[PDB]
Amino acid sequence: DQICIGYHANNSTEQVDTIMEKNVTVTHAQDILEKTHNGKLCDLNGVKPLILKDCSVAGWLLGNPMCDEFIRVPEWSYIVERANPVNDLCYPGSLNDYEELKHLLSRINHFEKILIIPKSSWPNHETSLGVSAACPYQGAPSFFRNVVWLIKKNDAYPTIKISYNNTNREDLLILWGIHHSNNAEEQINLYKNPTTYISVGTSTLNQRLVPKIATRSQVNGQRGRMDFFWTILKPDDAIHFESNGNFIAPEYAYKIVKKGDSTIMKSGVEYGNCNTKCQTPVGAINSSMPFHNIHPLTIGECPKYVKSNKLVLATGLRNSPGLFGAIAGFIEGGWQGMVDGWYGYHHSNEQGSGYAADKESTQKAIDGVTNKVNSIIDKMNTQFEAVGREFNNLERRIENLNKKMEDGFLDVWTYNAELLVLMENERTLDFHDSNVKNLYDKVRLQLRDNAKELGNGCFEFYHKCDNECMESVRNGTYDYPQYSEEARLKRE
Amino acid sequence: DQICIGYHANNSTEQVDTIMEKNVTVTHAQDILEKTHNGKLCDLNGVKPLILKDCSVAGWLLGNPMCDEFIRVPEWSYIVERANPVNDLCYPGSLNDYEELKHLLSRINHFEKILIIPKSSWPNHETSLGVSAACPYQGAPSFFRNVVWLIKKNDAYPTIKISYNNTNREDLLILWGIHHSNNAEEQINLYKNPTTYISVGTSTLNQRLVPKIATRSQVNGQRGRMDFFWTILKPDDAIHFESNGNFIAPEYAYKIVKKGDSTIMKSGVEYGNCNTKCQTPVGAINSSMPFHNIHPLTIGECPKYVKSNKLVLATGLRNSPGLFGAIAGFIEGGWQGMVDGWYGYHHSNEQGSGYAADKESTQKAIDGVTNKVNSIIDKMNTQFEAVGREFNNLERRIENLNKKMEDGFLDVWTYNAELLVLMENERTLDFHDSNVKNLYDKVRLQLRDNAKELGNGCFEFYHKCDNECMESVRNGTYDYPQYSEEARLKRE
Amino acid sequence: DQICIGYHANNSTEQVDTIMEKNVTVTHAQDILEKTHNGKLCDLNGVKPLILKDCSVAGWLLGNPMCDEFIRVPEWSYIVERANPVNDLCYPGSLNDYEELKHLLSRINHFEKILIIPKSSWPNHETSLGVSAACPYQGAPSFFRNVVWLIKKNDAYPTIKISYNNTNREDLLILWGIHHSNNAEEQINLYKNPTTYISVGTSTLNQRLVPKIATRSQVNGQRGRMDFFWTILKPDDAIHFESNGNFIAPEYAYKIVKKGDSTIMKSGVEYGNCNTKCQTPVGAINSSMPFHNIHPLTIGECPKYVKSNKLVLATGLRNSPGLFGAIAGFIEGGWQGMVDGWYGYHHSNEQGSGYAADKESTQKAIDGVTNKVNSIIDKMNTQFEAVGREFNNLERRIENLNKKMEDGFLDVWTYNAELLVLMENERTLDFHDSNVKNLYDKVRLQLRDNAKELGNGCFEFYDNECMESVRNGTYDYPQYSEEARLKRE
Ligand SMILES: *[C@@H]1O[C@H](CO)[C@@H](O[C@@H]2O[C@H](CO)[C@@H](O)[C@H](O)[C@H]2NC(C)=O)[C@H](O)[C@H]1NC(C)=O
Ligand SMILES: *[C@@H]1O[C@H](CO)[C@@H](O)[C@H](O)[C@H]1NC(C)=O
Ligand SMILES: *[C@@H]1O[C@H](CO)[C@@H](O)[C@H](O)[C@H]1NC(C)=O
Ligand SMILES: *[C@@H]1O[C@H](CO)[C@@H](O)[C@H](O)[C@H]1NC(C)=O
Ligand SMILES: *[C@@H]1O[C@H](CO)[C@@H](O)[C@H](O)[C@H]1NC(C)=O
Ligand SMILES: *[C@@H]1O[C@H](CO)[C@@H](O)[C@H](O)[C@H]1NC(C)=O
Ligand SMILES: *[C@@H]1O[C@H](CO)[C@@H](O)[C@H](O)[C@H]1NC(C)=O
Ligand SMILES: *[C@@H]1O[C@H](CO)[C@@H](O)[C@H](O)[C@H]1NC(C)=O
Ligand SMILES: *[C@@H]1O[C@H](CO)[C@@H](O)[C@H](O)[C@H]1NC(C)=O
Repeated sequence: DQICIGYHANNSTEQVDTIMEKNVTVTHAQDILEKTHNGKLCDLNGVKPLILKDCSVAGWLLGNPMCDEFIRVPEWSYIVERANPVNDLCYPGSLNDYEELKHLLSRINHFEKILIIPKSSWPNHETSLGVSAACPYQGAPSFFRNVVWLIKKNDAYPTIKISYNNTNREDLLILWGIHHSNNAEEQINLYKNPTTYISVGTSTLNQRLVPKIATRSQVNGQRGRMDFFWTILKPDDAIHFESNGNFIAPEYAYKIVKKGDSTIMKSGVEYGNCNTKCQTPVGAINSSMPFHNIHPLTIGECPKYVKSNKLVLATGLRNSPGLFGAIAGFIEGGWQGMVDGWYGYHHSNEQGSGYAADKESTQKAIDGVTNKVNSIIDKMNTQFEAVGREFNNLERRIENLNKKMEDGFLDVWTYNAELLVLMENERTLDFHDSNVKNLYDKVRLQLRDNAKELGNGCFEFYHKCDNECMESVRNGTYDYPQYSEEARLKRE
Repeated sequence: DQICIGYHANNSTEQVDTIMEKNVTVTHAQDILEKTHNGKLCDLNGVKPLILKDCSVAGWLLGNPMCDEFIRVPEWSYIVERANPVNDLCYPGSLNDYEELKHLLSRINHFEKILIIPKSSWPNHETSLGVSAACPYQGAPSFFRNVVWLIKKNDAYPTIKISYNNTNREDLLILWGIHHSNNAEEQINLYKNPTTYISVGTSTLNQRLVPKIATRSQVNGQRGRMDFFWTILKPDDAIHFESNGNFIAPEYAYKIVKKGDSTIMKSGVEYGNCNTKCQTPVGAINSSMPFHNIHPLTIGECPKYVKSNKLVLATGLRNSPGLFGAIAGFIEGGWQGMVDGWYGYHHSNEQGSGYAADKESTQKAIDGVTNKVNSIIDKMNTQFEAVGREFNNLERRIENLNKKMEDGFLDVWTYNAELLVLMENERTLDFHDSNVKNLYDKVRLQLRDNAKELGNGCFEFYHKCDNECMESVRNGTYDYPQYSEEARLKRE
Repeated sequence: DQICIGYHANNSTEQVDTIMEKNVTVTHAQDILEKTHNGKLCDLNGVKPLILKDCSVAGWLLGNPMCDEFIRVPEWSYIVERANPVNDLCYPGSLNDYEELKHLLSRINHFEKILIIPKSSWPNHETSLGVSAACPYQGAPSFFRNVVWLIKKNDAYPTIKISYNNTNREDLLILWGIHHSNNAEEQINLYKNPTTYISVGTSTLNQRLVPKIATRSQVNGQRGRMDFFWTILKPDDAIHFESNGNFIAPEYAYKIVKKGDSTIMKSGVEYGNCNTKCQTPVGAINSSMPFHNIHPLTIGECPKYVKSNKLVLATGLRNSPGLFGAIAGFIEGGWQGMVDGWYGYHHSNEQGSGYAADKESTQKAIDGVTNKVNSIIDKMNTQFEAVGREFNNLERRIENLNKKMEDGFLDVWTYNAELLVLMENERTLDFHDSNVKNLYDKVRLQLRDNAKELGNGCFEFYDNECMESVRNGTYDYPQYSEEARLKRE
């Protein structure tokens, strides 16, 4: 007639790691690293992204003739751009502050293209000969669709003086440019006047552009360049243009109608006719898990990115095939027969045997391990969220600074995650070692010298303990005096 | 007849948090988070700040006629500037490298405005007509007080050639400007010479300014603009000016007399006629706590900023209404009667009863807990300290980079603060748990079978233990031989 | 007639720190901080550094005469620049995007200087009169040697139109310059043409340069300025020059042969004809230690920089001059006569008295301790590595951002390293305490009433073979129980 203290054991093969030991099999565990993605680009909460295909942001905004799919773009969630889009700036040149404009586009979800300066507004200039083979459309030379390349009419280029007032309540993105000719003859053939200028002015802008007539290398079949510029015209402000040649005048402008969360994603992955709440350049994430290792740059409701390969929290006890010396100590193994709890008793009397779990000790441990898991997840709610930022060829130091800043915070938070899991896993296992010892000691305090301590977690009753007597030991109501006289005689 | 082992209990309602349990009431606790401020701006160690009111740094340095309170500024501890100062640049334009100049002002505590080029030095130019209604002073057109707007004299603007040599043995801040006229008629009306230039040359500076005569929008009633520029003239270096129009000559220069710790604070709160050692834009801090959650940007000897709402370190033990089985284990509760220490004894004999504390074990716990608290404070002595950095409209990428860097370190150090407190509170509670068990076991080894283990932390003496016998147990000097026979006789 | 439970003690003076206690003397400990360097500049994995001596990068690239001739410079592991090079630009001026060029050079391991434009290509201009006293060689006026200062010939400076095509298939670094004259007379005496320009054009460059003739302060005895510019000519691309005066024309250019990890180190300590895998400006480091405190800026496979002055991990026991009550508890002191392991027994019996160690208990402690130390060595490899980034006087906001960022990451990883050692040192000392206690209880349950629990860690039994058997885990309680009742009273 004996009663024993024991703990749970199942067929689990899951393994966690600690600072002192690796690959420790446990009865229950919780993974906290999501590792899978659908490998496709999807809608973000029902909103389809804007995929520019092989068109760049500059080609879409300036109106590259090969980017005509994007003339009435619907509202977008994020913008997908291939790393090297081919339909960018058909006529060679540049877009000034292109990276700063992309930063502004990252906070915009929708444009509304509006005609600001019609071609009927240039009666004494030619509007149809600003066309080049570098910008082909359907076999014929064309040009950017949103701006107009003005050239001389009747061998004369009168000084232009035009102003547009943003009578709209929304901010206006306006683009214009200057044409760099190649020689003194081409300058005359296109704009009679030899020495030319462009003056652009607003409340804030005070810009004067002068063409650089020099010999340059051939790009896209053209030795000339076209430098473009942009500005944000505030409501009830006006832009004032003055030029006597080489003026690439605005025709359409973009009304910033929707501002919100967006990003310019560099990706060649395909749209998969799907929806998601979390999107990465490599694919979309579908998980309730607190961490992921897919990609640092994410958008939407996303888990926090880490560089880990495995991250599993220990929630149960060390499974059987010790700071407190109970689990894998004087109790050498767990019981597969005890299924209703983590800790409990095995009784053996003449009426039979059976397993019984101590619900109070088990529920206290369940509440503790649940609070620890919940505490660790909430402690990582505020992590570093990497953002995409673009820099040019002469901004390498700043680009390198942005790389080390985002990578440095990643290694810091990756280390914080793996070390907190490593440390708290050791604590969780030793927390189970306590509750078993405290359960063994609680039974030991109740039985006293009425039973014998075998040393394996079992108590050999000196008296006779039936099923009701067995339950009273588990109850906490074992009556020592009721059986003291029989135990006294049983000794020798 | 009986001696017991127990622990302290009091009326404290202070609560600490652990990883496995929150809102744990403890006997003693130390708050380490300051959450209060006086809500006013004060002097820093007896030095009053420079409060520019509605004037900007540009308006103060250039000499906006509406900023005449600051023509002689005393040495300041920090600079206070409202978010959107009204006065600023009375005549529309810009101050080149404005944010870079504000970065140099943050390392400067005092200027000495000195007159470097008098209006006497301009014999063949008009020095008293360069005024505008955009810069009114007591109902009459005026201009920036530190520069002179030179215009033509006798319908002639001879080419200016002037040089100033820094003989003041300290660095000198010099400001000058260029005026952008609106048309060829206004250009001639003010300067006669139609094509103008400004050449500024030092040992490192080689600048050429040319007016941009164009059509702009009206700002402060003026369609013209005025672009200002600055340099730091090192001692024994000379600045060379040359211009034939549109030149805004320096009159007064700022002499850097004292350099030290300062900051350009952005706040709308008012001066409170107070002194402090720590100042934030929302208020001043008078505290000895190691942490605060007032504002990230502080100046002076300050606590370390965290984003925590509560940060309480557990110093005592779980208060009564663990890993080791003592506190809230076989010892059910604490003793409100023990007030001399954390752990001790309760004796009950024929002479009477009494509460006594174990000085040795209590002092050992006090020293460890005190060293712990001091260790947690010391490891946070080197934290990230945010600094104010300004950026213009075309530095959004870097400004966003700066915000993410400073916010990322705040989240990292906040995480370290709450997690270290969360983990060490758990350890502190088990530390008290073990010390009670180690004290109960120490008496257990002394008495052996001379007393009966009650199981609740009390020992029922088989023999008679008087007041000095009870003291021998607390001393650790209990003579088991002297009473072996009586205890054996009392056992039947 | 007794066997006892005890732990190791020795003569160790090594100290560790915990959060609750400082200067704790331990039996065994492992230092994990490197604090020594050779104080020399050495080769990195067999490759000698490029030491520019008293010369700047710009002086070497442009061809300062007082600088070394720097011909056929071999492949370098890293570049060494004095903090304030005394040569730099002999003729006063500037080099556009100098810091961005040095960033590019930090990612380049070999240059090959090639002659791109011969002086034979200037028939109508003077190619030998562009010298100044500000650029002296042999006490005679000279100039930068990778660039030519073209001067008028026969009171004439005809407009120049020249092009060079990059046929090499490696990227090319080309430098040109402009002279800012002092007075209109000087302009004519040197170039005749009064209004001058320089036009430079490539596939990506569209530059126009007009001289600024003005009065300046004199530097190196010259009031004129020589402003230099650079570009990277991609393969099968051409650079096109056009100027009617004030043109400092390219003569030699630098071909990018190898692009790899390198750095511009700001050091003045001497080359020591040594080899290392880790170099700092103060000296080189040879160490397997996971941390170092020599200098933040390092090149090669290096330990991780921390601002700590001491970092010692506790691998052994609290030495005799806890959460569990064994060490410094009911066992008051350790055994110096016990040299075989951390835990074990001392026996007193018929055959003699003997100290023996429990190898199974010690090995479990050794295995866990080494696993902890190795787990602390790792999880530290992915730290922050500081890079040298340069900024000019009007980029001070960004320089402060860079400095605060690099110092912030150092302070974070310093806090992480010290707090990890403090916390795990304490857990180690308690791990030993539990190990001893569990050993004491393993024999306690075994012997039962066949021995008396003395309370000092010793058991008073009521032979060598039996003594070893209890240490094995075997004991026949029936075989030895009877004498005990008689031995009692
Ligand atoms: C663009 O048009 C608006 C609206 O006409 C001008 O803003 C003011 O609007 C009021 C309407 O009552 C007019 O009476 C004012 O004459 C206009 N402007 C003021 C005081 O600024 C606006 O100025 C025009 N914008 C520009 C740059 O010319
Ligand atoms: C473990 O047992 C469950 C049934 O209780 C079974 O569904 C599962 O397949 C088993 N898992 C393994 C790894 O054997
Ligand atoms: C732990 O398990 C993984 C496979 O699950 C194995 O690759 C690794 O070698 C194991 N490490 C140890 C220390 O057992
Ligand atoms: C055990 O506990 C239940 C209530 O939880 C009680 O009804 C029952 O009488 C107890 N039985 C014994 C043998 O103590
Ligand atoms: C708790 O006891 C202390 C001791 O006097 C006293 O200062 C305090 O007011 C008491 N608090 C309450 C709620 O009784
Ligand atoms: C802890 O105490 C605070 C203050 O009374 C209370 O707001 C909060 O609900 C409590 N939290 C828990 C888990 O009981
Ligand atoms: C300024 O004055 C000192 C002495 O009068 C002189 O040595 C120095 O050259 C002057 N500085 C310049 C740039 O001329
Ligand atoms: C620890 O020991 C060293 C060497 O004896 C000594 O320099 C140092 O002051 C000690 N630290 C403390 C806190 O006593
Ligand atoms: C350089 O030479 C190659 C070979 O003829 C030619 O293809 C290339 O176009 C040339 N580069 C330029 C810019 O002309």
